[PDB]
Amino acid sequence: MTYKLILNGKTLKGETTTEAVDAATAEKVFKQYANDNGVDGEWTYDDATKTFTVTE
Repeated sequence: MTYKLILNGKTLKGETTTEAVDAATAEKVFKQYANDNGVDGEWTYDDATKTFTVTE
């Protein structure tokens, strides 16, 4: 499945997507993505749209 990540950080804002077997795996990939880009916020995941959002 293809997942999307909406990043609302203080410095970085945008949208990307990832391909993953399930949401638990996309969540790991995205968190690492966020982490590597200096983002540290609150997360939500909406299965109805397959979207993750991180917000600082």
